Amino acid sequence: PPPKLVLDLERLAHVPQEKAGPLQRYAATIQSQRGAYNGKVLSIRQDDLRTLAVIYDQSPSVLTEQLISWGVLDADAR
Repeated sequence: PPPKLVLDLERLAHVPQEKAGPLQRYAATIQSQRGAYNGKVLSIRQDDLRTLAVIYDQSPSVLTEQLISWGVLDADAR
């Protein structure tokens, strides 16, 4: 059972939008589809990580490492 993929929306909003752009919009799209827009965090699907990976032309694991270093993802997602 893969550990949760919980995004820190606060920190994600603060990362240079030249790198976090696509991730920010992806997260906003989920908030829209869910109808839930207010919240400090946002848990996303394992599928989304694999989708995001492609967007960034990286392995899911390597994208995870980057997200962790941005503080957007907790170290608990390994």
